[PDB]
Amino acid sequence: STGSATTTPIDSLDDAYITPVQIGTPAQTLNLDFDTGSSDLWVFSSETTASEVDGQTIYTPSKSTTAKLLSGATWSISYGDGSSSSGDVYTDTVSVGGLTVTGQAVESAKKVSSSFTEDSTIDGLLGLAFSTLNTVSPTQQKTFFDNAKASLDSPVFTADLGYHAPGTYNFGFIDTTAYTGSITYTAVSTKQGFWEWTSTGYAVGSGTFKSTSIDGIADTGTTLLYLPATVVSAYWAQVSGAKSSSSVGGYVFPCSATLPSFTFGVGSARIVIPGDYIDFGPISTGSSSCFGGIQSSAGIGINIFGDVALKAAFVVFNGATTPTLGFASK
Ligand SMILES: Cc1c(C=O)c(-c2nnc3c4c(C[n+]5cc6c(C)n(C)c(C)c6c(Cl)n5)n(C)c(C)c4cnn23)c(C)n1C
Repeated sequence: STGSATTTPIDSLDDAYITPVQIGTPAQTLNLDFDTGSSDLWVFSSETTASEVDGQTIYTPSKSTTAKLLSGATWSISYGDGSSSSGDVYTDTVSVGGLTVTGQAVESAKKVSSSFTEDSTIDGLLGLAFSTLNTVSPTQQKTFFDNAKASLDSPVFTADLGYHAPGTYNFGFIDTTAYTGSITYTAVSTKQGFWEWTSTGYAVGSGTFKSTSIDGIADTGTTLLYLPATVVSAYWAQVSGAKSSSSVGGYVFPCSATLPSFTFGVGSARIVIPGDYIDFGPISTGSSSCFGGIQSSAGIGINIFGDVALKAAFVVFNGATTPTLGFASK
């Protein structure tokens, strides 16, 4: 089997991407944030504290003839931005782009933190990291991909995120029309539950490539690119007026700037992020100071190849017995 679904930016800055997912019988379609940095499929629901729902579409398990309460199971998660959610668990039929999993754990939120409430466009998350990170207790549950894998034509999914435009998540096949050149595959460590890999270096603009190992995670849930402070300083030093602002929370730059590109290495291959992918717009409405899309990972404890990086590539998440990642230009 295969599946193919379009993923759409939630706003004009590509702050996140939503992908429609069918849950239950008859189907209830919710728009989920596909997140290769976590492993829970959770949704706003008829159980979510009413004051914490503000415009999201909810899953109502009592209206699904295939929903079954997973007795005694609870979940609770907290994300890298400090947001969180928790609740109980059903199993139900879940379909993505024509690919169906029966008996998928659907984690129903009873509580969500303010950033979830305040974002009406995201109805939940669909985790695509390794199932070892799943938070369901006392019996850990499998991701949608893990459940689907054995049925897929090939045990892979691909992320093809757009810059200020829709893109595609495919399951079970590699669309050879979706990229240029070849796909370069690179080793993955699953020891922390992530799609963790080692980039071979970077360049800023038309500058020379610096060969240096950068260990980090391919994380579709993360908006920005988080790299070591040395690398990030070298990038922003090429932008007149750019500075790190403690009050704002990162590097900012004059909105009048023309940003240089940023290149990262995948083996001997190179992925070029155009400068405009690095512009996240005014820090507050009407400001002439703009927020940068490349930020320091100092304090995070891990480097994160988030959407800024991934949207410059066609990315293969290869879930073979030994997982690997593939990157192609496009
Ligand atoms: C260690 C880490 C992260 C790891 O991932 C991270 C991060 N970066 N984007 C996101 C996340 C997103 C994506 N996301 C970002 C958004 C931004 C920047 N803005 C203005 C809006 C309105 C957003 C929405 Cl609705 N959604 N979502 C939905 C969740 C649950 C995230 C959790 N963390 N996160 C940050 C800021 N940090 C420090």
